[PDB]
Amino acid sequence: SFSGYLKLTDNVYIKNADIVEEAKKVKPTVVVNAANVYLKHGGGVAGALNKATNNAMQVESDDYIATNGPLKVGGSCVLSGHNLAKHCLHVVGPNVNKGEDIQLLKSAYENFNQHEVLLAPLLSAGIFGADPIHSLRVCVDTVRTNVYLAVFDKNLYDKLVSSF
Ligand SMILES: NC(=O)[C@H]1CCCn2ccnc21
Repeated sequence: SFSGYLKLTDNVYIKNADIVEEAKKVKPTVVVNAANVYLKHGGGVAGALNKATNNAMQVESDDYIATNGPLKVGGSCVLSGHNLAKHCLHVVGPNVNKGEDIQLLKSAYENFNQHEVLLAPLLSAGIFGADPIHSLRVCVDTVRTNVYLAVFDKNLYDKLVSSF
């Protein structure tokens, strides 16, 4: 099971870890991807998770979009976890760099409540442009299920823990 996590609350845990390496190690029931509405896994967490699947995540995602159309900002879909997890929950947090409404971050985290346990990144953090400290606060105030947050950047992880 999950090892080395700092317990933030009753249900939120955090670790300075590479989410791809973490997923390969734990093989969780659910790994969350920091997805965009088109499921184009080009960079950040999505680019790293997709590269770990040898592009199988992108091939599956393109078929999903061809059938269903784009996701909503704040929405999600459950697809295969490939070699990383049983399932991948692709969650679209607002991208502040695209001028998307930061208020949608709570809706994005609500998707986590449909899964009893998840390995996840901080939604809208990194290349999505939101403040990761704010993302962690929305996570702990929205998610009620057991979430294991992986924060790649050590300096950001320390800042998140020290300011919690
Ligand atoms: N893209 C991210 O935020 C994480 C994803 C796992 C690997 N990794 C390397 C650099 N940063 C990361």
